[PDB]
Amino acid sequence: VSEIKTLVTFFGGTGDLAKRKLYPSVFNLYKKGYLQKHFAIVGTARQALNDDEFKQLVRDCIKDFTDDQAQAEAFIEHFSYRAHDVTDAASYAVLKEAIEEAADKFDIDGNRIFYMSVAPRFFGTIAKYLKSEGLLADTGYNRLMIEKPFGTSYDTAAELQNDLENAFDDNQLFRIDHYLGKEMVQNIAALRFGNPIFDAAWNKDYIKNVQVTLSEVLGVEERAGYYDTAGALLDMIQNHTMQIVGWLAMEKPESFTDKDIRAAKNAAFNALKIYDEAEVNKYFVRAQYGAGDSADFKPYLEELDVPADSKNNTFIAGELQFDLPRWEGVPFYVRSGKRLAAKQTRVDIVFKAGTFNFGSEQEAQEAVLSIIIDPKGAIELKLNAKSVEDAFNTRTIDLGWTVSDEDKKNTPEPYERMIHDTMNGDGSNFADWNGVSIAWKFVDAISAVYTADKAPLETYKSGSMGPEASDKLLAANGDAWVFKG
Amino acid sequence: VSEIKTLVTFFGGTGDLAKRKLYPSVFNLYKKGYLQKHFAIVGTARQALNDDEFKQLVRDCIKDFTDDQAQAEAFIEHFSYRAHDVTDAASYAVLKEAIEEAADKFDIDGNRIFYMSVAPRFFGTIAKYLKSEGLLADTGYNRLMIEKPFGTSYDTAAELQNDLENAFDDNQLFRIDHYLGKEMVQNIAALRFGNPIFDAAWNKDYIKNVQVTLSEVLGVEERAGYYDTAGALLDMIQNHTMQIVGWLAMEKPESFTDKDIRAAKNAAFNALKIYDEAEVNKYFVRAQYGAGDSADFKPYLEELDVPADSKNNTFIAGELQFDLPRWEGVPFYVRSGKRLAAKQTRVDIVFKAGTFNFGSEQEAQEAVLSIIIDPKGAIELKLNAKSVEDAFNTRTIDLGWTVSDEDKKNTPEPYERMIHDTMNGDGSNFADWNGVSIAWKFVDAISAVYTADKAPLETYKSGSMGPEASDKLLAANGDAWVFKG
Repeated sequence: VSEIKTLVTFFGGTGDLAKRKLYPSVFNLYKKGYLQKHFAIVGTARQALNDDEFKQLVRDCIKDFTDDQAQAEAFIEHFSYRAHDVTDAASYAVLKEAIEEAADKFDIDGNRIFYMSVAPRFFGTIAKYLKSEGLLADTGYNRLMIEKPFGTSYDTAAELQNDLENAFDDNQLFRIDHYLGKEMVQNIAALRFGNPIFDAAWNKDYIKNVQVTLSEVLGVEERAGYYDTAGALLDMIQNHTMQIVGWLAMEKPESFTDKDIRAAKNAAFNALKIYDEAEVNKYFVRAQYGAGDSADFKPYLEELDVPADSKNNTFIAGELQFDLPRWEGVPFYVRSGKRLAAKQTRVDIVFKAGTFNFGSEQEAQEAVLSIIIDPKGAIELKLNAKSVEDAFNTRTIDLGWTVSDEDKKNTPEPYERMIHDTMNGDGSNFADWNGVSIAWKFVDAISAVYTADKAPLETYKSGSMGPEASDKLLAANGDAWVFKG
Repeated sequence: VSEIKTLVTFFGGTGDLAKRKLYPSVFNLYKKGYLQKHFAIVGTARQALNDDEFKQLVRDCIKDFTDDQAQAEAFIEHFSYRAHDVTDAASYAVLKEAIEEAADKFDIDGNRIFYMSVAPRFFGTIAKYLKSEGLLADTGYNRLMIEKPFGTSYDTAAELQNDLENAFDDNQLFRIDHYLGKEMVQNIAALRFGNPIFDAAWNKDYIKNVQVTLSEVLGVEERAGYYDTAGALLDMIQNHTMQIVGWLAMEKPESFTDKDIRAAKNAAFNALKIYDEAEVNKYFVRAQYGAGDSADFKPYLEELDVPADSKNNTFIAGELQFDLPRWEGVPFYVRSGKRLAAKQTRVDIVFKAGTFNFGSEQEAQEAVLSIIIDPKGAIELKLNAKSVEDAFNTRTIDLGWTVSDEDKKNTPEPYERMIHDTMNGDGSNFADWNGVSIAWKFVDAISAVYTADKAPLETYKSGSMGPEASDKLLAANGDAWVFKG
């Protein structure tokens, strides 16, 4: 494989994300051979660490993935560290020098990546300074990887965006959503555009409805401080869920390049219907988990650091609608929540049942294409066939496929994908501004009615699949969730 | 279950088919509760057997199909036997009498089924006398189950047809082909018409070619006497293969009633291209098996009873063409033979590859839907998805399904399915005159050039999938056998 020549600077280089996700990913790119001699990693944070202490930190964080000592040592010598106060303009001069020193040491020509893994208050500030203090390279590329969240409403986001646009063009910005980095999620376009039988049926004439489910068995754990102000709505729906929908609802692109893909996705989002108060009430459900069946499952209000009057949503179920011919009348059902029956990230495409009557007791039911993303990749197709009875009758059978052991071992972890893609300058698995702005516009309309408490807050017992209102939502259209736990 | 009131007479009631399959099947119908009290089975052959030894013959045969010995005995009590010579009109009175006795003893009002399980030469005769000697019931129905509808030649076949329509009404004729009775063959229509995504692609816009394979590992064994003049052409192609093609190539029927199904099938059969001499040479391959790698897999010309000059075909592969708008340009490849790599009856529908450019190393390949009929039922769908590599690329994966233990344990045997259907007077799974007629004309066109030795006789290693001329047939259209052995 060809060598990738880059200089990566991590803001927030001592946080857990960097320690357990980022460095090991970068190390993998090294093992694979993409990273060879012309590369350097400059870590930065507020604590007073130094080069020796940083290399040691890195060494410990990748010890579990090392083949041999020499390999780790060779890798480690490409890192350097600079303590740095993101608000201090002068501090940037120290960083600029570290970067230039590293660029000279390993002969790196531009190609800089700045990874922001710090509190979001600093996103705009760091951006402006990168330009001011002359940290941006004069040749090669300059790219910014921005960690979640990306604002907390359309306003904050737009504001963030405006700030970012001072030193970067939208196509150099890489907003991170690790679900877009999962292998199975990337199989969607292949399945659809690579098989005419599905490609031709990916529209309102064959699809009854689309279902997206991101369910977790865990509760609020120990992140109540942050979660209580975000809820399933901002933590799971606005970002992960919406971006998966984008892959599903997209129009057929001119070609498979990042530019056409985003264009194809943007056309769908532009057709997304934004709701008013009555509609949010009609099409969405918000709930909070109650007690379960064991002394481990406390109702949400009894969790650590959760205010006693909390009206936060730990579960959201809703219907999206697209004003594009392709999707006329096909509801996209979306759901995500904590304390549900199982851990599962999946997509289920329910096809309209056939009208040909066999004159049997059980006529043809709806076929279903299911793509399981988490916990283990699997694809299943529920099809109508003949029952094993004396009189002709139909039944539903499931053809299945699941990742092999070899598939698992060769699957790159999402952060490796993202970093590698950013190095290649491929925007295929990243959302662009148009996509993010629409998601915010859509979600704001919902939040607005929630904060004003203009919609019920349902309960559901820990261990189920949500409030009964969730089922009632699909029932109105003669639909039902295919995954029942 | 409802009790079925019927009287079934078996001509050839001491032959292998009766012993091994007919009797055990009727028994299954009894155990399942369809056959309760108002029923009788009258057997008949040349040999002078008495009620005791005949009942004993049935007992020996359903012995391993009985759980409770009591139900066995209770079943046995409904049988009666009469020695009878089919050619002597006089002895039909003995039969006629026996029939009436059993009818009055068990209170069966008409509803007679006559199963002709004897050599074909006798069918015409038995039919005429059934009407002549007044064996046909007064009230209820009268139905004929003809074991070998094709007869031994188009002429005799046509002749028998003549006799039958001049004495019986067509809805009383049940032309047998046990393959139509196989559970998986009956799933084909359910899969196609029961699923819009498949129903809509069942034509030339999506299908590249259809393959039908009926392979066997055994050689001629101890049937050289019959096989040497029949060959795979008459033994497997003319009958079983053709009936399967029928289910595949049929047009979409108006409804799922046997009348519309037959019309739909016939639209395909009448559109089948019958070949002249040049075309047989172009589209068909005949071959005879040579020695295998192992020891006792000797060449066909060395089997104990095969004449030195034998030019018999133990393998046929060919291309069928239907002149219907939905099948324009799609070849139907058929192959059947002895001493091939494995025992298998299956259909493989190859879909044209998509044309979407992913910009990958491996673009989309052809999807394939496979229906395994023997040894065990299975349905597989090879689809294009994403490979597990750093760069985006496609690969084919296989979604599969196979019959469960419960399914195969509740699956009726072909003969039970057929007898039951005849009782119900349902002709959907039986061959009709037009299909039988066409199959004959089709085959006779091929036999003519073969008996005139105007086409080559290929050789193939026993244990392989046939001569390479079989692969060349498909390669001419850029196709290849999916089943590799």
